[PDB]
Amino acid sequence: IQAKEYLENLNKELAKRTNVETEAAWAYRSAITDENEKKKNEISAELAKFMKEVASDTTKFQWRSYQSEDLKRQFKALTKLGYAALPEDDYAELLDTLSAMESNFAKVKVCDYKDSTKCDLALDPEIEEVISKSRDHEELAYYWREFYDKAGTAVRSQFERYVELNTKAAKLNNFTSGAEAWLDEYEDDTFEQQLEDIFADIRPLYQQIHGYVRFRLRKHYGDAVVSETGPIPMHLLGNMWAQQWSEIADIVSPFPEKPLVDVSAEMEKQAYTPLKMFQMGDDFFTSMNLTKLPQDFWDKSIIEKPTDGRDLVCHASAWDFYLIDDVRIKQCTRVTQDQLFTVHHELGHIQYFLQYQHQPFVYRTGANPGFHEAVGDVLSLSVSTPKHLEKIGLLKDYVRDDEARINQLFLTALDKIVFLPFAFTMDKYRWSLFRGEVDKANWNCAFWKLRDEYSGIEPPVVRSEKDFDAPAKYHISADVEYLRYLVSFIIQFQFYKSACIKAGQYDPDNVELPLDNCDIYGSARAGAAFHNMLSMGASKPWPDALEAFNGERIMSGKAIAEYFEPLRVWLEAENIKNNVHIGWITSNKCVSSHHHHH
Ligand SMILES: [Zn+2]
Repeated sequence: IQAKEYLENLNKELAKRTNVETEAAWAYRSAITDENEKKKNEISAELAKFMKEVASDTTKFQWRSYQSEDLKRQFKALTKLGYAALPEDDYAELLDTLSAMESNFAKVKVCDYKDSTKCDLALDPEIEEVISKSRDHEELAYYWREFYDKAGTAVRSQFERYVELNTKAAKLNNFTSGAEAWLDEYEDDTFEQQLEDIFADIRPLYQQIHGYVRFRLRKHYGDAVVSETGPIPMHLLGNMWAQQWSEIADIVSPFPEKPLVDVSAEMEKQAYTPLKMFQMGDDFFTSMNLTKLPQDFWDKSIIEKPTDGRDLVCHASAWDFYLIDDVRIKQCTRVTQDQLFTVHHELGHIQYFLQYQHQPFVYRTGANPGFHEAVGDVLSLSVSTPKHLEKIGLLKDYVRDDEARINQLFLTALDKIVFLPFAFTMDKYRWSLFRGEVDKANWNCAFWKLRDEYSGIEPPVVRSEKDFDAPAKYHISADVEYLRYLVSFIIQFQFYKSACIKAGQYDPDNVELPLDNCDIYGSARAGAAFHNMLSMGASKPWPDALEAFNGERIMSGKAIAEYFEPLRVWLEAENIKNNVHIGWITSNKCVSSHHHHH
């Protein structure tokens, strides 16, 4: 009484149809006009009805008792509607309040702190450039206050209706709330606890970095600016969301006299262009016997920020068009070291799309959202090593010293370790909303006390419940689950650890092969494992995807630690030599107003 024939035909129709939706989403995010927005939401609306209409057809085929579970896996998968279980009126209203946040974020503009006439700097070039190169706390605060008021506050209404709808659509699909809805993606009833245990294990490591980073800032910026024992005024951390601090390694690194790998300047002097960066990114993959970027990629991709007065979404991303070889990336690439890692990250997504094209539509996605983010990140870890950067000439003369080693792990610490708690709070925050755990009157402080609790970070200026900051973060505004990044930073080190071993680069004993200096570039057995894994495409629960890569079947934090071990035992000692304060007392940055004028 097969249903295989039905699923085959179905996926082909879903694929054919999601292609049309993707083209509008893409046209829109490349040129933000009302027409494209309307069409975009229009495709999503037609599809939503087709889904409902297919949700009721499966009543026919009673899969909840079938034989082969590959087929029965597909049914549980497609029957699971998302925001489509939502009645027609709400759905269009969701597409809308959602559209309102997304466009609001992308259209933000502020005026130079030094020219109230310009008012045309965006978050991509200008503003993010300032928060990363400026060492004027007053100016940095300026850009923080201006961006948060526009990208966050301006959209509390949309955001509120979203949470209410997001929750409604959750219960219509039998989930307790959107919170458990996202977690279903990891297919493991104890995933939140697994993720709580690992954070608990690295937390001590996080504060040996935190307190230290707080020891230099207060030394650099001054007592009055950065206090001891108090949470670090974000905005001095070089990142608008302080999710990553590497941008301030020129005033925070362990050994300023020794080298600080910052290949940005060399790329620039060497006539580097986004295209070249993409080609380099493409070689790394082919070098591992992995799939090369198809011809549609170089034709249909946007690797440079448009030069017309257009408004677009330029938060780097990778698109699967659901055909054969139609993969493209949209990025406002700039020639800097961070962008080079981002390029690879994105390519990571592209490798994944290519690796699993042949899979039934329902499986043309990652094994749990985490794997999708990690792929490219494993490669970026290699192009970040003095080893590989020397091999491509982006690092002239460099001596591994010993303390030059401390300036590399620590860097990767202001990126890979610092993030873990940030990424956790993002969803931990949206979860507590999805789950009616927080009252509307406490929505903005629930966010900061949570940024305080886990990261020891606070706004540069006082904020109150009148403001609404969570939306200043792209993923909050664009409705993108975030737990994916946190698992990705955990499991990407497991992938990387094994990949380097499957290659002759890492041996727990051989001291001439430290796990923080293996390149895996041009490694066939490494790509081959990446093939057994990526080719599966959500065809099996994530434990098997992992197993196919290295035989292990459990998510763990043994990787990161084993990587940053030489660094960890450098802080507990250095932080005692400079007599550095660990931990912080609660914040006073959230309140409910106060004025000095009648
Ligand atoms: Zn990504």
